[PDB]
Amino acid sequence: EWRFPKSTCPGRSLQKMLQLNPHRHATAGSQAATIPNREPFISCSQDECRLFTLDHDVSTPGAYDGITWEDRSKRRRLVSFPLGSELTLDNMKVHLSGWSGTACHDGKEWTYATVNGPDNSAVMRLKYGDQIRGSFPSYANNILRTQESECVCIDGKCYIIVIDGPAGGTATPKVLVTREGEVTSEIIVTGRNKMGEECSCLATNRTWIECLCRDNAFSAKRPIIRIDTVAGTARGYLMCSDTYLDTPRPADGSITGSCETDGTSGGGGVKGAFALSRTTEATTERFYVRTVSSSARSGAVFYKTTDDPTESNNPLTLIGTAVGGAIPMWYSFSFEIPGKVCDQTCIGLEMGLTMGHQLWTSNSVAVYCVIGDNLDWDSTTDVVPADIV
Amino acid sequence: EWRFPKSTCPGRSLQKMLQLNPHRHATAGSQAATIPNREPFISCSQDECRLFTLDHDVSTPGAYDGITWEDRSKRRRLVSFPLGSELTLDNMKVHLSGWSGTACHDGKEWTYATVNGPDNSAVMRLKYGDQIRGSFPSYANNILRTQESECVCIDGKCYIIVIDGPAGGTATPKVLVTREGEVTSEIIVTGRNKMGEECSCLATNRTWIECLCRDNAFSAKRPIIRIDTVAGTARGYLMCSDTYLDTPRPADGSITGSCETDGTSGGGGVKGAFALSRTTEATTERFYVRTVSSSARSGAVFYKTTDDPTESNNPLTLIGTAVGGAIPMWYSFSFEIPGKVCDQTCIGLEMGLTMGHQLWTSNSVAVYCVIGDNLDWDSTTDVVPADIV
Amino acid sequence: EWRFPKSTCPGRSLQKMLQLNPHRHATAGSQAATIPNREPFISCSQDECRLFTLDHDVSTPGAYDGITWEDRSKRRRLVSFPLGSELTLDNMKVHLSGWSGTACHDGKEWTYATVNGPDNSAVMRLKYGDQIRGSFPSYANNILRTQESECVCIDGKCYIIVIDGPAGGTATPKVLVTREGEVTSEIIVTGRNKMGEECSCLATNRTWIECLCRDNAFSAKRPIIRIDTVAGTARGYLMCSDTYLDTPRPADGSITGSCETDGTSGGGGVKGAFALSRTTEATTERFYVRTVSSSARSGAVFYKTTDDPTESNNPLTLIGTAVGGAIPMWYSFSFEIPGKVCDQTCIGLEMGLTMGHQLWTSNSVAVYCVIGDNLDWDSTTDVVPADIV
Amino acid sequence: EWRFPKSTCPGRSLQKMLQLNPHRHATAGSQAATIPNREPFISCSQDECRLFTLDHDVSTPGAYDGITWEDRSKRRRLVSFPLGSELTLDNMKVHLSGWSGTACHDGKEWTYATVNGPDNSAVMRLKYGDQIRGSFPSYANNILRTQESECVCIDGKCYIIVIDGPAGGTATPKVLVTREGEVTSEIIVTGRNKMGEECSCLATNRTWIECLCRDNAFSAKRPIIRIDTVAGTARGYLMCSDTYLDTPRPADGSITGSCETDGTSGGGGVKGAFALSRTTEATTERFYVRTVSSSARSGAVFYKTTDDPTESNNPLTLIGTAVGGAIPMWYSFSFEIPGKVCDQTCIGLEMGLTMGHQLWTSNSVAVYCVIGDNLDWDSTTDVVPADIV
Ligand SMILES: CCC(CC)[C@H](NC(C)=O)[C@@H]1[C@H](O)[C@@H](C(=O)O)C[C@H]1NC(=N)N
Ligand SMILES: CCC(CC)[C@H](NC(C)=O)[C@@H]1[C@H](O)[C@@H](C(=O)O)C[C@H]1NC(=N)N
Ligand SMILES: CCC(CC)[C@H](NC(C)=O)[C@@H]1[C@H](O)[C@@H](C(=O)O)C[C@H]1NC(=N)N
Ligand SMILES: CCC(CC)[C@H](NC(C)=O)[C@@H]1[C@H](O)[C@@H](C(=O)O)C[C@H]1NC(=N)N
Ligand SMILES: *[C@@H]1O[C@H](CO)[C@@H](O)[C@H](O)[C@H]1NC(C)=O
Ligand SMILES: *[C@@H]1O[C@H](CO)[C@@H](O)[C@H](O)[C@H]1NC(C)=O
Ligand SMILES: *[C@@H]1O[C@H](CO)[C@@H](O)[C@H](O)[C@H]1NC(C)=O
Ligand SMILES: *[C@@H]1O[C@H](CO)[C@@H](O)[C@H](O)[C@H]1NC(C)=O
Ligand SMILES: [Ca+2]
Ligand SMILES: [Ca+2]
Ligand SMILES: [Ca+2]
Ligand SMILES: [Ca+2]
Repeated sequence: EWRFPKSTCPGRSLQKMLQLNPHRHATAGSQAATIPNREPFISCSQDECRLFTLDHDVSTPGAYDGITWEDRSKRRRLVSFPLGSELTLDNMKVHLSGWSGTACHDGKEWTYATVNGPDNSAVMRLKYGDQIRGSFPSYANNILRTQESECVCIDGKCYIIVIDGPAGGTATPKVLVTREGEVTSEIIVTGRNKMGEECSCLATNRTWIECLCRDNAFSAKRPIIRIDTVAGTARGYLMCSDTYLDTPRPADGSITGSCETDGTSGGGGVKGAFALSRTTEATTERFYVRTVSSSARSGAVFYKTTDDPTESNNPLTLIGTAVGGAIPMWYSFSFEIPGKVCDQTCIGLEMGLTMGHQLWTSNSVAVYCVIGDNLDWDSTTDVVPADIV
Repeated sequence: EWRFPKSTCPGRSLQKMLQLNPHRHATAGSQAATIPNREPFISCSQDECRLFTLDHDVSTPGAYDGITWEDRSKRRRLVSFPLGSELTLDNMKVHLSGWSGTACHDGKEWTYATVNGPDNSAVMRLKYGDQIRGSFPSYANNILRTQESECVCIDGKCYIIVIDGPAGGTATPKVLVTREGEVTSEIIVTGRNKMGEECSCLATNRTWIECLCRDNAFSAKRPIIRIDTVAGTARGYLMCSDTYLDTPRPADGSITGSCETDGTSGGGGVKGAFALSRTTEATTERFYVRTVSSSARSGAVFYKTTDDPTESNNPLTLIGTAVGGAIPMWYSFSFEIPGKVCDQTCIGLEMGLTMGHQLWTSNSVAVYCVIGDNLDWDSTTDVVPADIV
Repeated sequence: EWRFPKSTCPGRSLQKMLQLNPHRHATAGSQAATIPNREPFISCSQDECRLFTLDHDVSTPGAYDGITWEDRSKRRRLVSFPLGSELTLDNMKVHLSGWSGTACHDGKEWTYATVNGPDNSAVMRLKYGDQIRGSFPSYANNILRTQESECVCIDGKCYIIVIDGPAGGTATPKVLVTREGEVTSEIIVTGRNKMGEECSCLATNRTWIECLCRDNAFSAKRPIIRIDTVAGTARGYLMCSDTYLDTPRPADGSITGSCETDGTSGGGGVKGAFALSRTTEATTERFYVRTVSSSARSGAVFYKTTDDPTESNNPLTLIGTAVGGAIPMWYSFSFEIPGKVCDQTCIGLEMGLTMGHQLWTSNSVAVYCVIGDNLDWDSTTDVVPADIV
Repeated sequence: EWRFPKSTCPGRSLQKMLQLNPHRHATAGSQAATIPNREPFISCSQDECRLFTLDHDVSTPGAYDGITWEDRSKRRRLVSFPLGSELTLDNMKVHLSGWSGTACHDGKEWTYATVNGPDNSAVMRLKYGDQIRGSFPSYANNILRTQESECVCIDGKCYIIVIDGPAGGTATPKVLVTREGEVTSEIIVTGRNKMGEECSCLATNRTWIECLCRDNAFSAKRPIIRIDTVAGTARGYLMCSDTYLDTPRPADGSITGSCETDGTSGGGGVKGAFALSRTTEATTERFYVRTVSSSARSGAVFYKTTDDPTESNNPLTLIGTAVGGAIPMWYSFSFEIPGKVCDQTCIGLEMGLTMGHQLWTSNSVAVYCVIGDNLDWDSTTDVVPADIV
């Protein structure tokens, strides 16, 4: 009946599943209406996986595709594609207008959620199947926004992280608890809770969720939020490892102080992701990504640890380079593939493609999942934005 | 088994679901065969919603797309798209040739109905699943025509409003009662029944339907038709509110006399729509749309009331501007999304796009549904017809 | 379980269902890969109807589409489209290579059949679901060929008419009896059996089939073949009505002699079609089509009769002009839409489109079904072949 | 429940099913994004057949399609199409990144497998449904690679042939045994086991599999591998017939010595295929293909035998020319169509299309299945690579 977390399929590393690269088809002579997009992610039901992303109501090539750099507008929608379909106009399915998104399947229906509206009074609407069942207004009146990756559903209830407030300062996240798309409760995030953008969330066992977020103001350490779905509580932490996962970031280990010490820099950031191995009782290993560059959104490097990331300052263990440092690499996202026997967690990579500041902007998506013992290969795009017509 | 009206999902306002904007993809350099169309509407089964519209047997860009301004021809067909698929040639499904349309799902199969033929001897054909099961000839021999929005099915019977006669004068509507697409009875509309074009109809409780129509000859007040499906009776009214919903219209409240008093102007009009909240016994709130302009089809403004619209002359309560007054806004349509637990009603907006008189003509469709407490955002097209190639 | 003929849905005339017109989208500026084709027909299961046709392994516009006039080649395939999908490359489903085709659903699976090979040693292959289950070699070594319209399945067995031999002389048709695509018997056509091309076949009651064919050598009267599926017998007749249905043809009634008298002319011909009303015991009315012109394949006119067409020389009763006489009109085909309550028969029209002799060739398909009391409207293409790019 | 081999449908020859020829649509004026590809094959479930192939993350026409000659890269993916859909961008489904592929349905889910990574440390990943369940690293560190045709599943276990090592020398194949995509055992190939590339495998009865492979270093005779799935053993043989099936090859019968004698030449080769007739206990006839030319990959000729191909040096019996000798013909592949009553085996043909050395490269796929008594027709492409735009 309801989706719930199972023990994960055996795996000790990350290996490539697939890559979608629609703008390979947007060169001179090509015959395709490709869909430029940003903030992509994947979510799955027991029947299918889907690539969700935020579009711009436009295809490339085309005269209107110059707006694709914008973060928020009346054009953007949460749309999706069967996973493995290329990102073309005829493959696209529009779910909700809006400029920040999440989605997740509870075992019976999809919940889709976007934020729509002006920056000072935006509204999250939640769609369950075909109906808008939930509505959640801005509480801080400063760009209400959500994860840009899948939410987590356990036992008929789905858990969505939202935040509202200055992107350059204190902004308190909330956990929304939904049932059939209706917001039935809010969970207050206690502890280290002054930031937490764009959380990537995975169940750590049968009843707990862990979210890896972005602190856009205070620290190059990533916030971690843990949700006890049985108690209905959530607590914020700061990831303690010397291997800081955000971008930009200082040199590894150089932030002096306790685990929850911010560090001197910390302005800016990027959405990050992780994957894991777990039993029904505990997470046994975590897999992390960060950029190659400590200053720019370029490259992707995988790491792993069996330590508790909220407690240990130990460096993470190098797995290897999934995207070379010369290649733009922007957001990354967690997702889980539910199975009949075991579940599997994965990391997707937004390999960014852009002509420059306030010019055409999109991406290619590469997907790596927890399986095997060593990284198999790195990913490239072989797309030169100058060639996009 | 059969579709029947349930109590609606909680909601106290209208908020945006999504928007389809196919001709964003019809600019220079684009690679899409988009489908120019007019009179769009949405209807849903328990399995899916579909965007229905009347096409012109042509895609844009293309040499033949200059006929898309025509109301009636041998080219037009009732076609549909899965709701959320963009309006492209490969996504299109053709149901019936004809130039006026309606469709509705009874819980087992779709009923599709169009009027086809010459103006003086047109025939409505009704298709149930794959078979043409019903045929209804013109009775006034002057453009037999129907709702341009979904019909309503209750307990295995569907209810369709048709009209026939001068668009500039008295034309008596009829309610057709269908079963598996066969016209099994006609219901005579009593009361205020001298007009009633393009009705948007929704169940007001378990057994009654209310239709909001267009009086194209006599009044800027919209006719309302109520159907008792158990008694098999229908009565026409004139909407009494000082907030007149048709376009063009005089200033609010300025029509002197009783509720059913026509007013001095009233020539012309536009299809209108409403949505509602209801229990199994009664409608508890109604939501209405009209243009911003009192003379031109531009803008869309939402209103609400808990009054009986056939009795009270009270002004409606302003919800807000869904489409700015500088933006063309033509037809609007009601539809209902059936649910396993509750039903939901919505308003769709035909945001018109045209190069001018007897030139290329189509639209973008914006959808708002009953949910939340305040209007979230207004809709734009960002399509300049001059840019369509 | 198995498909079998039911009594037909009430109807006393022919009225338009829909029209597919893919090459409306093949003009300058258009963005569609349309599928030029000839010999189209429709067949249905209980789940869906499909438009079948013979393609040329090419789309229009395109450099190779100049071969589309050819009757037979190594390029042609039996392909199909969900009925109502337009005839574009992405909508197409290829079933079997070959240059003469038929298909029919037995209630469990599709049987598809084409003839493939050189003119003097062609082979019919029959595909049941995904497997080639049947193979039937040429017996007269002179263009083995079949109906170019749907076959008929009753009680798990399907009935296919084939012919082999000179198109300008005596060629004896055979009825193939298939089960799961395997040819399990051949039925010898007795009686008037010296010709019978391209039969359009419909059940006349629970156990009999009637086929309306083309005599390409001897007569402007159409051969009729009746199959008793219980006895496993088939007999050929010549349609007796003074209203001769083939093209070219002499003036009505001018063939002197008995019903089976050929008449002096008779060379050439065109595939024809009919529809009917029936109970489980008998056919109660038949509907026929022929061209407007008695010398050229132009126009389509509908007729009806309650007489036995193998016995009565009475003129048929005029229903009216479905396609004006200025419009090319080539093949027509019978098909049946099975229903849960009643079946429905229909006639489809190949409205031909061509640039001329040995130049680009295709069509638009218009569909009329048995329903209502009067013809509703005639069909046009509004496609000028000169405009096809 | 589980797929297992049934007795095959009656048939004594090979006859054409269908052909897919996407680049017919890639000429001047065309409107299609076609998918250039190599190493195509077909695999089927009980629900559908699919055309699998290895793409290049590009469509034709398009600026990037010049890489399509490459064997291995970070661009290639195992993708598939419903069998009968043409090979266009919107029809494509991406399964796994990688440059060598196989896939097979076990009755419940698809197993897809590709090799990904650098030549010296490639990794096979196996995807079962939506999850990566298996991972198998290179064991000889020299282009780990697999069949380029479907694997075989029997009783819930699937059998995949892999090889690793010098393509110009001794390279030992292994049989991987998978369950839900997990590699549960490896079977050592005994006997004649020093080579065995790109095996085409079919069940020979209820519990045994036979694979026809390519010896790329030592012999123009094809290796044959037989797997006893009950014992879990596999043995390699050399095909003994005087009719040598590889290309290039010496004149028939001219290799002096025993069945397992290599012969003096043998460098190079091409993937080959066979089909068969079988009961539940034994294979009763085998059907083979080889090129027309003994030196170039051109033409295709069918043969048959009732002898044991590992024992008898008798020449095979000529069936006939399926592809004329002037037409490029590269890989061929075996596949089986499972049925409710009987199974059917087939041979597919990669009719190669290329502009030349290190230039644009793709193919057309022709399919022949075991049915009938004589070859019906040969296949052509009628594609001139010079015309591809
Ligand atoms: C202003 C707050 C930002 C999040 C920390 C901002 N989010 C939204 C909803 O606008 C993101 C940020 O500006 C962009 C990025 O860092 O790449 C993407 C952008 N995200 C979206 N456009 N959805
Ligand atoms: C002449 C009667 C009119 C309805 C009041 C007319 N309806 C039809 C069937 O022609 C509508 C009207 O002329 C147009 C409009 O007002 O926008 C649309 C147009 N509707 C359609 N073309 N379907
Ligand atoms: C030579 C015998 C003819 C049938 C009487 C011929 N049939 C075939 C299989 O070639 C038809 C005829 O030449 C053409 C026509 O009359 O329109 C179509 C053509 N039919 C097809 N090309 N499938
Ligand atoms: C180097 C080993 C070769 C197999 C014997 C080589 N295989 C791979 C995985 O590269 C094949 C060979 O080079 C090409 C051919 O012979 O056509 C195809 C090519 N196969 C693929 N590109 N998948
Ligand atoms: C999941 O983990 C949390 C934190 O370690 C623990 O309190 C809880 O009991 C665990 N749940 C189960 C079902 O073991
Ligand atoms: C629906 O409303 C009508 C009009 O108010 C009323 O007569 C009827 O009884 C109601 N139906 C139900 C089931 O309450
Ligand atoms: C169908 O019609 C034929 C010919 O008139 C007749 O012989 C047969 O009995 C009929 N079948 C049934 C089931 O009535
Ligand atoms: C299949 O064939 C092998 C080899 O001939 C034989 O050993 C085995 O018994 C056969 N299996 C069955 C089920 O007959
Ligand atoms: Ca930061
Ligand atoms: Ca009016
Ligand atoms: Ca004739
Ligand atoms: Ca060799």
